[PDB]
This record gives sequence, structure tokens and C-alpha cells, in this order.
Amino acid sequence: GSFVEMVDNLRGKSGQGYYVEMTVGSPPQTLNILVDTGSSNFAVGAAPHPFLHRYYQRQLSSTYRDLRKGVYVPYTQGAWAGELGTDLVSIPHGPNVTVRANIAAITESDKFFINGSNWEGILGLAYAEIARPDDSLEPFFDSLVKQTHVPNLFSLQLCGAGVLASVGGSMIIGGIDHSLYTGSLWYTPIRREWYYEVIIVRVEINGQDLKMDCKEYNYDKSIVDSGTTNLRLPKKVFEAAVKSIKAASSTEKFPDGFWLGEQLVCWQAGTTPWNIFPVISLYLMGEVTNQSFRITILPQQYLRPVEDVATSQDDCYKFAISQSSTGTVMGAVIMEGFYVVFDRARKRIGFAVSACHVHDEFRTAAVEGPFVTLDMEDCGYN
Ligand SMILES: CC(=O)N[C@@H](Cc1cc(F)cc(F)c1)[C@H](O)CN[C@H]1C[C@H](C2CC2)Oc2ccc(CC(C)(C)C)cc21
Repeated sequence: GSFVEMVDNLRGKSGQGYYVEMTVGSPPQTLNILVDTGSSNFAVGAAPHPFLHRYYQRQLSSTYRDLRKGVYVPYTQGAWAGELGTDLVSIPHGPNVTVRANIAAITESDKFFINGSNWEGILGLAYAEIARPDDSLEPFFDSLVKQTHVPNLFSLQLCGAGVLASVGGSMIIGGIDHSLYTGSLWYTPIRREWYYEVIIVRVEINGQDLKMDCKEYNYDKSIVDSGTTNLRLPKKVFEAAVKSIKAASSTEKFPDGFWLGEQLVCWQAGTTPWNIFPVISLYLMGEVTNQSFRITILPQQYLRPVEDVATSQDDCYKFAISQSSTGTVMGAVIMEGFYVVFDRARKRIGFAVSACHVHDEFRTAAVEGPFVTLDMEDCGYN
């Protein structure tokens, strides 16, 4: 249908993920929930914690059912543990339905909730394969498609910055909202249904090819992850990219620690030298054999605005490309300014330029193709 009612249903603080409002339990208890395409568990704070403004109260819900088993979930650096159960859940600015869903009641955690955050739980939107304790714990979105009869698809339009900066965007559950993107939507295959795994076939920095065996770009996987902030790149790819961006931007010289994500670079306000930083093009495998298309990243996307309240007049930024030993993550920084369709029903992810994009006087983020290729299924790791 029209998805008018779901537009602008997402909020957030920069670097602390995007969240949607949800209700859990009878009568409904409202919580803000992190939207995470990089995990498969729906979990909510359900005991006091110094950084939680609210938490789920099982005893106040006539529909809670305890599953009498616990669950522990470690992420990249944060973790939680809790009791599993089920309860009735809905999304007030999503479709007007109620699903009985698995819920992990978080009763202890480590480096998970963030001070000042606004969210109280997390909604892992990926596949059952990566769910904890194991794949028999049906993820929230599988429940929603099974029980209500919504098409097996959602899309995400993460809009970036309009006190840390406020962000917003839209999560369209059950379809594609044509007013949230411009131009053509290009699909890449979901390689394997676990994370949302895709295949990158070529990387360019300022039109200049990185010239690596394309297997290195997906070593040992590449995923689309709304729950990670940065572009994360395997060791070798990272070093080659950081070299290419150093050279195209060599007129100014920056600390070791800038490029390690350890230190801000600051410029007197309004003096940010955008034009010395290159654009980055990631070509992704197409649906048609021997075709690819590319998405193009501006420096405005990979240099994250971050404020020092002291030197209060400057514009400061953190480098939001960073080194991985667990594969490529196309995180928030890559998804912002694009409209991303998690087409689960047809095992593909589409990209299109977003209605809320990040244009420059001279350069523009884009989604373009086709470009003819070969040995693209060779770019996958085994
Ligand atoms: C930053 C971060 O962790 N974000 C989380 C969500 C998240 C957001 C937050 F604000 C605080 C957190 F503690 C966790 C993502 O969900 C990470 N997604 C993938 C990225 C990457 C994959 C390997 C490429 O590495 C791992 C490692 C573990 C897990 C969790 C499960 C094992 C249970 C699936 C997920 C992932």
C-alpha cells in the first residue's frame, strides 16, 4: 500500500544506532528499540540499569509466557544475558498488527546500553541461522510474516544528522515506499541467509581501482549491518584504502590516531576541506550474471561529525572507516543517504539514492550501473 504512516518512524543519536517505537505486553508497554540488520535476537531491558530510562515489566503483562531458559548474546564488544519468553508485540508507526514473538528479557549486561541513549532494546532483523541460543529461536520478523500476512520485505532509509546530533529516517515494513528514493533501485543477491551477506566485486577510490584480487573485499564475509556505525574493512583492504585516501588528501597531514579512529581532526568552522577527500565506490555483484553496479560514498559520509564542547566553534570529525578481522561491514555510515531494501522474499538487497541524501556543491552520492564484469562468484570466500 502506501506506507505514508511509516515515514520518519526512526530516531537516534549519531553513532548510537537508529531505533523505532514498539510496544510489548498486555497492556502495552512502550519502548524504543534499536533496529539491527546485523543480528537476530529481539531483546529488551527488563531490570533496572543506570543507563535505562525504562524497562520491560513481565509481571505487569497478562500475556507474558516464560520459556524457562536463559540466553546470553555477545556482540562485537557489548553483551547481555536474560530469560527467554514470549509476549504480544507491535510497532505503533509500522503496520497495524500485533504478533506473538520471542523476547529476551535482559536482566544483566555489559557495555550494551549507552548513557543518554533513548533506546531500551534491540531488534535483530537478520535470519534464524545466527540467533542465540540457536536457530530454533524464531526471529521477530519471521514471526511477523508468519502470523500477520505482511510481505517478506522491509526497507531502511537512514537519513543521518538533520548534545550529540539527532538522526532519523524510516523503516518501511512489508514493502517499498517509492517516495523515499530517486532513480533506479539496483539489486545485489543475498549470498547466504544468515547475516545479510553480499558480494563486493571491485573498490575504487576517486575512480582509481584498488586492484586487489576481489576475494579480499569479502574475506571472510561482507554484510549490510544497520547495527554497526562504520564501514569496516578486512586488514589488507583497509590499509590500501587508507593509503589511497592519504595520497588524494596529502596536502594536509593528520595524526596516526586520526586514521585509527582514536582522534578527531578539527577545522575552524565552515573551513572543512571536503574536496581534498576522495569519494569511494563499492561495486556490488548484480542479479544478472557478469553485471555489477556501484554505490558511491562521499567524505561527508565517512568522516563523522562529532562535537568537542570546549573548542566550541570548530567543526570536528572522526574517521568512520576502520579495520576488521571478521570481514566487511557496510554499516550505518554506508547506508545513510541510500534507501536500502532487504528483499528477503527474493533473496536480494536493493539500493537507491535516498530522498534524504548528502549532496555537495560538486559531487553527489549515487547508485549506478550496469558495469560488465567476470568471475564475480569467484569474489566470494570459502
Ligand atoms: C557494533 C555492534 O556489535 N553492533 C551490533 C548491534 C549492537 C548495537 C549497540 F548499540 C550495542 C551493541 F552491544 C550491539 C551488531 O549486531 C553487530 N553485527 C554483527 C557485525 C559483525 C559480523 C561479523 C561481521 O560482528 C558481529 C559479532 C557478533 C554479533 C552478534 C551475534 C553473534 C549474536 C549475531 C553480531 C555481529
